[PDB]
Amino acid sequence: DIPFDLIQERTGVPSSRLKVAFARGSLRLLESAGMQALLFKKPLGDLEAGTVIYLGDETEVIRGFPKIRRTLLLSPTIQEHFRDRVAVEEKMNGYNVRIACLSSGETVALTRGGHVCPFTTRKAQELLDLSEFFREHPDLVICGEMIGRDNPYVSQDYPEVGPLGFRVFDLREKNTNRPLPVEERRALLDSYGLPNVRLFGVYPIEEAASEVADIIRALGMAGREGVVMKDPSMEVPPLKYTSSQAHARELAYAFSYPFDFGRPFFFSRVIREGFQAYELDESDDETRERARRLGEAIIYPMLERIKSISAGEAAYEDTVIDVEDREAAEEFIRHLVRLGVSATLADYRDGRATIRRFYQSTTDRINNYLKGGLY
Amino acid sequence: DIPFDLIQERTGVPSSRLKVAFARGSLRLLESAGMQALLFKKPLGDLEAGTVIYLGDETEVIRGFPKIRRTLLLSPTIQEHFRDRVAVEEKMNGYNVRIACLSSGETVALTRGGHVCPFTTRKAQELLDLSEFFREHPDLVICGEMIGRDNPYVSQDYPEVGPLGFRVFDLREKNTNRPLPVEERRALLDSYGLPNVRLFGVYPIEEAASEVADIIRALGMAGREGVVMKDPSMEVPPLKYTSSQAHARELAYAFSYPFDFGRPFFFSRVIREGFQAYELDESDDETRERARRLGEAIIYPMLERIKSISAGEAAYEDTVIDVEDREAAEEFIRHLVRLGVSATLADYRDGRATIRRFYQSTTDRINNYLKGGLY
Ligand SMILES: [Mg+2]
Ligand SMILES: [Mg+2]
Repeated sequence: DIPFDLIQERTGVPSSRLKVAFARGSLRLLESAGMQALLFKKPLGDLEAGTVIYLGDETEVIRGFPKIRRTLLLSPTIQEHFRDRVAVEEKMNGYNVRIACLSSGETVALTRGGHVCPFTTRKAQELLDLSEFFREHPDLVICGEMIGRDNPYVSQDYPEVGPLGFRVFDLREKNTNRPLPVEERRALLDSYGLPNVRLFGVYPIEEAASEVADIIRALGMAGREGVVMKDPSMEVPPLKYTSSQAHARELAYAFSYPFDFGRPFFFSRVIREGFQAYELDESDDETRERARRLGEAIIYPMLERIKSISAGEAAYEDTVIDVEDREAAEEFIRHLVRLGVSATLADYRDGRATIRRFYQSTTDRINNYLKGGLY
Repeated sequence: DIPFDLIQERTGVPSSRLKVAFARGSLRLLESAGMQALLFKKPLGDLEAGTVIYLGDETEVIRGFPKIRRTLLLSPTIQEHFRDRVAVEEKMNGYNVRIACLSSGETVALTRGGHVCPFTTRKAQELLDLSEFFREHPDLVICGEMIGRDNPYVSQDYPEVGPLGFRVFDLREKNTNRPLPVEERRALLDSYGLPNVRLFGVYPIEEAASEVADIIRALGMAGREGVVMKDPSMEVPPLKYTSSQAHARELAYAFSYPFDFGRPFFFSRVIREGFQAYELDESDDETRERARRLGEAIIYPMLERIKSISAGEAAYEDTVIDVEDREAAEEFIRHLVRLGVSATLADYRDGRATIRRFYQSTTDRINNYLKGGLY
């Protein structure tokens, strides 16, 4: 049975609360070299969502990666939130991964919710040389973004990393979740040959907003996602800020499968565009480009989707990935399915699996309308 | 004390459900003017929202005006829904009004929620010659749209009525809400000199969709809202279908006050544009213009509004109405306030009242962000 009291001492969450939690968002699972793990789907006390506790020779709390706050404006918000200096890292468009070495010496890659992903743990070890780092720092958790075209979760091609890559943006302690300061983190990771996310600079607080404005303009025309701004000593939480092109990219994806996104969502992205227009557009022409960009990002993917379904095609997206074998592919599919993803293996050859994700809500509703169903 | 058994008799809603709704709402008021009356805020069995029961010498149920289903497509939806023929009336963009002569001999104009609007009651009597009609038809309710640029509730310029006018789109029986057949209704109104909404035609179903498609193209290029489609004998309920220019107008208004509407207002309207692009756009030039209209309708009001609040202005909306005197104006404000509207008389000159609506939600949230508050 579950050692609630032990968990209570390691988490600061009273055993009573943890039994309340078990009614719903606290799940026991068998995970890693035959070990028993408690996964927190919801925050609870200081424990972030996706926190996972491994019940090994010793008990290890792999804390959830904390939510990062968003700002819609650079000024006065940056000066209002930070103090003295701001570190500005690239926000990579991928999926969040925590890599930890457990007490058993087994290495684990956790998705945001706390599940071990068979695809990700394998690509982590294939792509990263982790052995020396974990021998010297076993109680540090490597927090990074898994990115690439051949990414089964969020596919964006970052040609300077290859078809699939990884970039580290945090080192956090087991149990406490305490982050290393920015510059020390980057240097440490360098000395062990691990890859850091791009850092644009560390700027004096009075110059930071205008520096980010330039950076964002640059990222925008390259189609990169945006920026994460950080207190160099991590005593003040980070802020994220994204580019107009990132918003159009998300909105176009969303209006390609309009009924699979929990309605807004949508309003959230458009509001970003309003405040950004207010702050960053330096001519009417620029605002009219922004308008056009937004209109087409919404209309055309929708139009094509409806056209496509009209012609008999179900809504789906394919991603081709590396797998160990067809069995590994299938195991990954099961993992996606239990996450609530409608997925199947659509093709397989060698170690290349075509993962097909279905968007049935969009297929159903657009079909029903096409057949005379009423709004 | 409320005669629930009598209301059950006259509405078919069980006593129990009435008492329970009264325990929430379902609300009790005095109107016209030593009459006690019952206002149904929500639907309840066959009774529509905005139903009002007048407890006078006769017990009269002024039924709420029914919701009208919307369609996103002309084909095959019209012929899946209707039977044999389709009457196609212009959809007017104003506000919905029910005019009834009560058993007491008093004439009353109800807005959609069931409230007597003192402004509207006076304007209807000035605009319309009702007395011969109601003397011969005391139990018919006149259902229409009050339209025009100088509107107290929703303003759009309709040249054919001047600053403000009225168009009848339904005659419905007290108590039963039974509507007269379309063509009979139209002739009846003509013979008493009452003004009908435009009726473009009555078409066989096989031709109805391409006919509407042309009407809509005409209404769009003319800035009109759209169309309400109807079974001539009203055996099947009506469908409403709106133009692209209507959607732009709606979105532009909404995004002038983004945090007071929705979140959609946005998703609902945008989706209309997708299907309409698919069915009606003849060329990619048309879809391109559609996307431009959409994006501008979104970005520009939002930008203008952020600018305006950034410069110290609160978010508000002014409309000018022709009133009898300052007293009439001041009466209309009191009415708005007791419905929970944040309104004031911003100005009065020579029979013209400037009615100012405040939107604190938009003001406060845009202000929060502007002062460096976090999303
Ligand atoms: Mg992301
Ligand atoms: Mg309307």
